[PDB]
Parts: sequence; C-alpha cells; structure tokens
Amino acid sequence: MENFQKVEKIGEGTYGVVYKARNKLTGEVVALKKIVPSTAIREISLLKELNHPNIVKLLDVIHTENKLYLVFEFLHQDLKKFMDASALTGIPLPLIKSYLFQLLQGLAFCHSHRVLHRDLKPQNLLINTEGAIKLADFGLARAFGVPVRTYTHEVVTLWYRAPEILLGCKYYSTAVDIWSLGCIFAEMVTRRALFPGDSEIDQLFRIFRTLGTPDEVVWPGVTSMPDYKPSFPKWARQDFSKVVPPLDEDGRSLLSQMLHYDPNKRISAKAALAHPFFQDVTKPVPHLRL
Ligand SMILES: Cc1nc(C)c(-c2ccnc(Nc3cccc(O)c3)n2)s1
Repeated sequence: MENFQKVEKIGEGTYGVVYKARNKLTGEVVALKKIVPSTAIREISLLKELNHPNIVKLLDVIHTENKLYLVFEFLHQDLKKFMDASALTGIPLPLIKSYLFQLLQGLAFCHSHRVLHRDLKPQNLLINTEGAIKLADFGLARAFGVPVRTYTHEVVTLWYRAPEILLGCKYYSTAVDIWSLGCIFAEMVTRRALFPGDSEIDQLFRIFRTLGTPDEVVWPGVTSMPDYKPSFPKWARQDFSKVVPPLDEDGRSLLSQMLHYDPNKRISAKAALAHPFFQDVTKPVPHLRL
C-alpha cells in the first residue's frame, strides 16, 4: 500500500473512492480503489480470475488493517466524459454500435459465470485509444451491498436501474445489466439520459410514462411484487420512433428487447450478439482528448 503514489482522484465509487496511481516499484500506472467481511475477500478474489477483452482487469487485492484496496488495469477515459465531449456532434453510429457490441460480449462472459454487475453506468465503462470499451467494478455489488449514497453522500444514480429492482424483487437476475446497457445505448444515440429520475418513484414513473404502465399481460406476476401499488397511474406506451430518433429499425427493435419489462422476456446478452443490428458492425477508433 506504500508502493502506490496517488496521482489523481478518478471518481467516487459506491463502495469506495478511486484514484489513478503509480506502482512505486514496477512503476506502472493503475486505478487504485479503497474500501472486513471475509466472505467478501473470497468473493472478490474470485473476480480476479475474470479475464475478458472487455472486462477491466482486476490486478491485485490488498487487505490491510480494516482496509481493502483493489488494483485495476488503468484505462484513459470513462464513457460519461467521452459522451460529454461529443455532446455537440454525437458519437457516430459505427462507434456506438461497436461499443454496444463489445459491452455485450463482456456481459455475456460474466453472465455465463453467474456474475452480475448490477450497477452499470457511463462512469464505469472505460475506453482506450484502441477503440475498445470495458466494464469496471464487476461483481462487487454481490461482494457487498448496495447503499443509498456514498461518503460525500453525493449522488449515485437510479437512472439505469431496472424495473424489477425498483419494485422490490430481491432475487433479480443478469437481466438487470441488459436493461442498464439498454438505457446506456439510448443515451449514446440521443445524447440524453433515457430515464433521468431524481427519486425511486420518479424513476419508476418516467419508465412508465414512456414504456406504459406494466400489467399482468406484459409482465406476469408484476402486481404481486413487493413494491407494486395497485394505485399506480396507468400511462400508455409511446413508440420508440419518438424515443430513439433517429436510430434505425434494427437498433430500435434490439433496444425494445433490452427494455422488456418481464426479465424473462428481456433479451440475453448472448442472443443480442446475434441480432441483425450487428450484421455490419466494425471497430472504429475514437477521437480521445486526454
Ligand atoms: C468508477 C470506476 N471504477 C473503476 C474501477 C474505474 C477505472 C478502472 C480503470 N481505469 C479507470 N480510468 C479512468 C480514467 C479517466 C476517467 C475515469 O472516470 C476513469 N477507471 S472507474
């Protein structure tokens, strides 16, 4: 732990704070995360074995006196920052499609190992000059528990939270990531958050206003979920034509299958990789400003 020289503060994770750092020994640059439950130790130590082209590699795990540090391979930018940098022009579809395609490859890999991310968002998706994008903080959710805020009690967003988690489902599945990726895909395309909810119920109602209030017809058992209230307003479903303009039909159809209410109806990452939308997918390089 004294072999790392903090250089900057990358961000404020939900579990801990992240820093760009240099290994005083190897002299390598890395992303250092500070955060104890033994069950956790084993939990994360298993994640260190996750090796995929689209998963931010977890190099080492350091537990020292009521403290836990995670060493990750360093990447130069998070998807949020990049999107902001392209607000005026917007990311070209070829690049969007490529990112989406790689992201799903990773998700497919993690899901085939029963591992879930559970808190996907622009900030934990990292990109390099090579045109590759990667998932960061995978599995950690399970390693611990999801709080409300953080140390600065600042803001961790519900914007990408799947409906099942918002309605109280205790045992959600890998389908919650697809939904999150689903919402992120939309944001890239429109350059705006699909569901920018400022509270749980507001987050739920925005989804409703756009996808329509769910029922037993589209979502069997929905009315029996922990937080379902028969008193929920009933809104109609709006057509994606107005949701993701100007996205082509292939992407819109692919998107609607990522945004299905019934988790068992929501498309899997593996199946999504087979969708027509990726018929002409390529790997363009981004214009990154560092
Ligand atoms: C949140 C995050 N959690 C982890 C583990 C992150 C991580 C991992 C590897 N590399 C980076 N780099 C990075 C670089 C510029 C801006 C940024 O938000 C993140 N961040 S970001």
